[PDB]
Amino acid sequence: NPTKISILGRESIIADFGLWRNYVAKDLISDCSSTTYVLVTDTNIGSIYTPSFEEAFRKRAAEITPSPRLLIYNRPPGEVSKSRQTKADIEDWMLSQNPPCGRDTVVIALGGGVIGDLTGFVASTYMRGVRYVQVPTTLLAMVDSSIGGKTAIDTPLGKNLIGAIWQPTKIYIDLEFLETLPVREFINGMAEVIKTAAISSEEEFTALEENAETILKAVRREVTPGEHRFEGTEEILKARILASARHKAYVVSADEREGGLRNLLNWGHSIGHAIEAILTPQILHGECVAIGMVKEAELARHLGILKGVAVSRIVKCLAAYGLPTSLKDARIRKLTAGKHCSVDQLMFNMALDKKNDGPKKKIVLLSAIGTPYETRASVVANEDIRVVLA
Amino acid sequence: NPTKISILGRESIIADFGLWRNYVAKDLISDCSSTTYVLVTDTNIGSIYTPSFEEAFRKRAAEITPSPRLLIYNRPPGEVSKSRQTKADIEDWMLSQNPPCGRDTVVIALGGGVIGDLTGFVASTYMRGVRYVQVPTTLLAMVDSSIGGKTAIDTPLGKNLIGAIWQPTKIYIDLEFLETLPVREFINGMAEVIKTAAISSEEEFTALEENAETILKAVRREVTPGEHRFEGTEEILKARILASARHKAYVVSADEREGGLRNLLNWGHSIGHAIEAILTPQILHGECVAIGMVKEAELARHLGILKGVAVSRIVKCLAAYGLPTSLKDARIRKLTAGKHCSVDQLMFNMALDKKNDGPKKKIVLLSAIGTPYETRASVVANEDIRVVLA
Ligand SMILES: NC(=O)c1ccc[n+]([C@@H]2O[C@H](COP(=O)([O-])OP(=O)(O)OC[C@H]3O[C@@H](n4cnc5c(N)ncnc54)[C@H](O)[C@@H]3O)[C@@H](O)[C@H]2O)c1
Ligand SMILES: NC(=O)c1ccc[n+]([C@@H]2O[C@H](COP(=O)([O-])OP(=O)(O)OC[C@H]3O[C@@H](n4cnc5c(N)ncnc54)[C@H](O)[C@@H]3O)[C@@H](O)[C@H]2O)c1
Ligand SMILES: O=C(O)[C@]1(O)C[C@H](CP(=O)(O)O)[C@@H](O)[C@H](O)C1
Ligand SMILES: O=C(O)[C@]1(O)C[C@H](CP(=O)(O)O)[C@@H](O)[C@H](O)C1
Ligand SMILES: [Cl-]
Ligand SMILES: [Zn+2]
Ligand SMILES: [Zn+2]
Repeated sequence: NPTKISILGRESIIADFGLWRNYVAKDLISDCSSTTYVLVTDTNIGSIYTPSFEEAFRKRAAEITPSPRLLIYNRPPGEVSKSRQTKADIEDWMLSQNPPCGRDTVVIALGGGVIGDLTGFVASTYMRGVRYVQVPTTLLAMVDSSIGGKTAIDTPLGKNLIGAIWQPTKIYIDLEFLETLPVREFINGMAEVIKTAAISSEEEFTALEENAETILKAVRREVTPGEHRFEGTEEILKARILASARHKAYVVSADEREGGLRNLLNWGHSIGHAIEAILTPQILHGECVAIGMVKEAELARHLGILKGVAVSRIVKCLAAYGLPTSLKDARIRKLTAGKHCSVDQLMFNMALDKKNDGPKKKIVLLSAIGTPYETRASVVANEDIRVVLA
Repeated sequence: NPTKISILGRESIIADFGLWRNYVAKDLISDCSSTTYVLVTDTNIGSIYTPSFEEAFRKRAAEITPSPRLLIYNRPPGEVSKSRQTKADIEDWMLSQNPPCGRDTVVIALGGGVIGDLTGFVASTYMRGVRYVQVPTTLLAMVDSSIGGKTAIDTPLGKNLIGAIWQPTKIYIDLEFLETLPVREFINGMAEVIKTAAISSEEEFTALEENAETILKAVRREVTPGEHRFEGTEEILKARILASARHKAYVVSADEREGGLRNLLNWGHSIGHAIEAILTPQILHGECVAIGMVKEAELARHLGILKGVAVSRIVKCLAAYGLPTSLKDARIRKLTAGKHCSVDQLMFNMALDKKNDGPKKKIVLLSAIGTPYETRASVVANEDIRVVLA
């Protein structure tokens, strides 16, 4: 029943329904033995999911002597917490405990990419490094952010500029968390799923095109007492998620510290992050990546690398899931009331892209749905980039 | 003429006289090819040594097209800079350049352990990691801090609580920097040399006992125009330094992330760091380690592990170099005018020691000069520690 996926030579990804309720606590106490467990989550999630876990935990810790402690930290939800200040706050709190959290500490990231990125980075530098596990609660985290070990905080200048590669000891993907995920967040996560399919398999991309309606309806439907939101589409949903997770695992395993191949997971992100730096926190990450994918596909077509028919196909697939495909989208306009991305500000933000080689900007170019132009991001001239943003 | 030492499977340590003047710039441009070099140093050192390097640099960069840039950052000297604030300042400055410093950036740490620790930590998390090289300018850095890859900042609660293991690409040990080192700093560095000898070789320790007078006199002597401070003792000095560097390299190579053997380099540091947290910045690191070594040797004798004659021998060797051997030392008293280390405050600081296993404090115990009790720090009861501090 539990699907296991290996990454970087270790079988650390465990995926199934109900792992949180009756699996994680027990597995932690045995595979990640420690005297101190630190749970980091945000206030939205904390109130919904920590209770049953404290219980399951005490039940399993009782067996052990001396019994391990569980310390909980609740942070403000949203991109605002991915900051230097929040990192320092969690550190100081951990160092303040009695006794202080030491190097045997096991940190638990219970949440989406904001909590995962922040918690992973704290873990990576706490007394120079402690173990942590990821428990993704959003669709975006399950399929992308919780896997791979990249952690980071933002700064006023831009996205993920300070961080570290620090692999989690375990990654628990419990599909049950999606039951309570808001519709906008769920759609936001599909952008990474679509991105992953587009750089790896025409087939998977086709599958996403064919299940759009079915998925979107289950997500927007009103659930009656007793039934589950994804009642008749669990198999479909699980397949789409594991397909994304597996491909990411293969890529991370082949180029952990991004010397080449890993650049591909950044498709749509060169333009997407430049946009996010300006529109956050009103506009989400997946929504910015969606616009970035269309713009980067256009750039590839502009360079004679990608077919125009391919671009239209990417746009319609994104539109089919409710994701924005341009800065002129209606929502973007109202949600970012009083915010505009000028071509120059965007070009400025792109000079901060971590894939850039010195002053040369690098972008992932698709030659076809499921086929990258190269197994790395390519050098593109500023002039060419400007024409696509105009 | 250039002595090379391997560490962690790489020949990265280069030691000789004059490397800074006519070796580093050229070696950087060829072995650490990049468009951006960032030099971090403090104000004391900057004014003395950066000038000739800018020159040597431009001379070697000229050959290259496009020519690489050299950006210089000058920080306030002292333990005060090893802070979160200074780390954020350097990061923001680097991200503010035009164009921004990217992932090809090569950071140069020109200074002692304060600059090395801070710069190494910045490098470790900048865009998730960039290359850096160490150019130790103090005796303590040459023989200890610049080697091994441990980086960190302090917090009000204590020493090196946040940091990372990040190995430098090169380590350049230019003995010429010692010409301008203040006497107190030089003596401060001997504490790490003595510590290294005591955990590895009775012979080396003996050598240190026999050259004390000769070394101390050269260090305190008034140098005439034209002559060098270490005129007739270069061979002696070089041997003592390389002996320390080599042993550290062996240990780091055997246990990089401190799972066991590396604990040994922390001899005198369990009590030494607890003292430093209180007496810094008035009292230096080596001075605190000196007191910590005597206290930890006493603890080992208390546990029936070390001979009393061995303790006296450690005390006399430290005294012979001018290092303090107790909190009652005259200097400590006047320099820390209005500061006292109570047994409880010290015990509190020791609960934050990174070697501790959960609530169990771990200390390195010597069974004899040159012979550790175990190849790791040992668990010691609080009661036993208290009797030695009383
Ligand atoms: N490290 C990586 O590899 C990586 C990969 C992609 C994206 N990211 C980062 O991920 C971040 C975005 O993450 P995200 O979209 O998961 O956002 P998030 O963590 O802020 O979670 C989205 C929202 O949903 C709430 N929520 C979470 N799970 C819920 C659940 N099951 N039920 C109800 N409410 C729930 C949260 O409180 C929050 O408000 C960005 O900062 C982005 O840069 C990082
Ligand atoms: N990372 C490690 O493995 C490690 C190992 C041991 C000690 N340390 C850390 O090292 C730090 C202490 O380092 P330090 O004693 O080198 O101090 P430091 O870097 O502050 O330098 C000491 C002083 O000498 C000046 N100076 C440096 N080189 C000079 C030179 N050649 N000529 C003239 N003036 C010079 C500096 O400006 C400063 O004022 C502590 O913070 C300690 O925790 C870290
Ligand atoms: O390598 C990865 O895992 C990513 O490219 C990492 C990026 C963030 P980065 O560009 O800051 O590395 C993320 O947004 C993307 O979805 C997946
Ligand atoms: O492992 C090391 O290199 C050290 O033990 C590292 C410590 C600092 P740490 O106890 O913070 O690791 C240092 O002071 C000591 O001289 C050498
Ligand atoms: Cl940090
Ligand atoms: Zn992303
Ligand atoms: Zn030390």
